[PDB]
Amino acid sequence: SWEVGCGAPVPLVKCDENSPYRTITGDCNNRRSPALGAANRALARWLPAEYEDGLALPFGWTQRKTRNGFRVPLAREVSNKIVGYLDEEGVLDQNRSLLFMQWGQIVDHDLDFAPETELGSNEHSKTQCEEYCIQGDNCFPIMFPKNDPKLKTQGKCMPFFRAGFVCPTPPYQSLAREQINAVTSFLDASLVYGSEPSLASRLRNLSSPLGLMAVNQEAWDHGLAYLPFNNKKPSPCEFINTTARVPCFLAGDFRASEQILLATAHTLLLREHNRLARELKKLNPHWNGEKLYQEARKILGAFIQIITFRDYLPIVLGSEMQKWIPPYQGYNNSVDPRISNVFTFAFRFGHMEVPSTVSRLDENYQPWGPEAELPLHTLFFNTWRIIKDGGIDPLVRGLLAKKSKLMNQDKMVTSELRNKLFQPTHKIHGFDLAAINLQRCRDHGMPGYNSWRGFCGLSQPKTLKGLQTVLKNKILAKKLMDLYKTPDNIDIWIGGNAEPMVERGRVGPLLACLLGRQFQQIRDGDRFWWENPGVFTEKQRDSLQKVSFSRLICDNTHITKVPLHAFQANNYPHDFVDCSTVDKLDLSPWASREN
Ligand code: HEM
Ligand SMILES: *[C@@H]1O[C@H](CO)[C@@H](O[C@@H]2O[C@H](CO)[C@@H](O)[C@H](O)[C@H]2NC(C)=O)[C@H](O)[C@H]1NC(C)=O
Ligand SMILES: *[C@@H]1O[C@H](CO)[C@@H](O)[C@H](O)[C@H]1NC(C)=O
Ligand SMILES: *[C@@H]1O[C@H](CO)[C@@H](O)[C@H](O)[C@H]1NC(C)=O
Ligand SMILES: *[C@@H]1O[C@H](CO)[C@@H](O)[C@H](O)[C@H]1NC(C)=O
Ligand SMILES: [Ca+2]
Repeated sequence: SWEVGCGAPVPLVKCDENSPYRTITGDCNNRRSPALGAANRALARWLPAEYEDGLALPFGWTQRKTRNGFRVPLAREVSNKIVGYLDEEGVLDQNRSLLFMQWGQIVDHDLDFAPETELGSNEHSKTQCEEYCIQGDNCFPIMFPKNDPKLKTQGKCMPFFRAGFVCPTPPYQSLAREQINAVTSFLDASLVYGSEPSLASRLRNLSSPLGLMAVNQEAWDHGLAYLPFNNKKPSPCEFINTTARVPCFLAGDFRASEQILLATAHTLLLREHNRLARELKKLNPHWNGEKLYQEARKILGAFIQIITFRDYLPIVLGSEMQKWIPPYQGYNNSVDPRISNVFTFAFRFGHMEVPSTVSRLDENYQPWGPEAELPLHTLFFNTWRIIKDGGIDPLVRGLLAKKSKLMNQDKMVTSELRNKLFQPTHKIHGFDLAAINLQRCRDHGMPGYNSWRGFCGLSQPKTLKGLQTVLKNKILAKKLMDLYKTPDNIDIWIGGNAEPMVERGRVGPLLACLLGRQFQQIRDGDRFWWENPGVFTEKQRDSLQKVSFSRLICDNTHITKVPLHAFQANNYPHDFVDCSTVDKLDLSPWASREN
């Protein structure tokens, strides 16, 4: 294709690579190519994009237009027929805690965000897309099949706006459309600090030379910090309980208040920041603000990388972990650390892990109050349940002692997300994330299931019998064939997630390959990887090796009983130990001296 590089922002670079700290945007991580892995650039394409028209139109757009000689089925039709289930009994993952699902969503948010069009500044259209369901331009409505009960009750469609794309915003041709990753591709705590200099400074507390992140000024959690409120209008966290008028939180990533356990996880991370900036000052009273903030933020980034790579990834990828992510051998500047477009769909395996309810537990890990257990859908954009209904301790206890949902070929996504999703500005608890993932897959120009099977070196089933054997499920392969007509045409989100899970893992072979390749790249390709010689000292690394999610909980909450392995399914009190017994992070090794 030989051609030069376009880009939405300026590849305006000011590197001068002597500082020991990461930039906010990700620029300057790679010396030879300073934009690589930086926020607000195109997602990487591991395979060329496939659109209806070769350029920008998703499959499904022109109803005459086939993919490989067949019409693509409606995203909501696939949803109802394949992804849906009624019976929440028996659905829980007997060996993953709810926190395993939660960490997944955290790591995701650190790595990719491809926001719907007009990532811009403020107050834009007054949308007819929701109004009349007329497809056009960036409005790509998810239409209901007849028989869809939502037709009786919600009208003809669900709103869906196409994702923004680089060399921008309204019209373009002859290079295929590329979607934007709005956050840093590096696993770098960008969800805590921001990926733009503008949000990064606003989250900081600069009124005191202490290098602290700003905390809520209206509310405290038994003397401990909350995230600042976001004073932006309109607020969906206000929209959900007008009486309570509790806004969303302000965090390094804009989605932090999407559900209460994510806002919870963000609250712990920030707490850890300030706990970190406080300790460094004790050991180095000479150190200035900017210093304390960088060194804390750098320790926090290391904790997220290690928790993700040491604890999470091996229990996602199972026997495939070593295959795609071998033990580390230093920084390789030849590796592309950019998040691919496909990964952004691959990592949506988490949707199948979200159970239908969230609980609050007390000190004895028994139900907290009379409405301890809540249906997940009442907890989208919900921060009042945190501020006015007990702080984060009871929710953190539930993360520890309640379980993730297990993926299940006959019970894929809970109705709490499949039929009751709330999206900002759309006023009801009646959306379907599954249909959204599938409309999005098409929006982003995804190659189909077999192109990805091919990329990963796996067989590419062409018939029903071949697909039944790959899925090890006769009836599911038959439902897919009936909708799709060929396995060439199955959207990657639903084809990857349909494969049975690998041994000791929670995704199948195809996803383990896509996820595995991405993660290995974000580690090997990151100049600031905690274990890269030079980034930390030998003593600091020995100290950082003792971090666990159990110890983070202990330090930043009033919980005194934690399990040693927080991602496994744990029951109180057998698997729970005193906080005192858990390894501490030791900042002694960060002591430095002048005069
Ligand atoms: C109750 C919990 C969750 C809710 C309410 C939720 C909701 C959403 C929504 C509304 C989107 C945007 C869909 C679009 O417009 O295409 C999204 C995308 C996404 N989700 Fe979740 N989700 C949850 C849990 C998870 C989990 C557990 C994971 C991973 C383990 C996950 C990973 C992802 C990723 C990677 C994306 C794409 C981000 C991007 O690149 O744009 N989510 N989710
Ligand atoms: C909106 O939030 C308020 C809390 O601010 C909820 O009202 C509370 O409900 C229980 C009922 O016994 C009481 O303990 C509180 O005193 C109520 N608080 C106030 C300030 O009125 C209310 O349930 C929420 N409403 C909805 C629809 O979600
Ligand atoms: C900033 O830090 C000061 C000094 O410790 C603290 O008292 C104040 O509440 C903080 N302000 C914000 C907005 O976090
Ligand atoms: C629970 O999962 C962990 C990691 O996946 C594994 O090491 C352990 O054996 C599991 N427990 C059981 C009973 O399978
Ligand atoms: C660096 O990555 C490239 C491309 O992925 C690979 O070919 C090469 O073997 C890696 N470097 C080393 C030293 O292994
Ligand atoms: Ca990041």
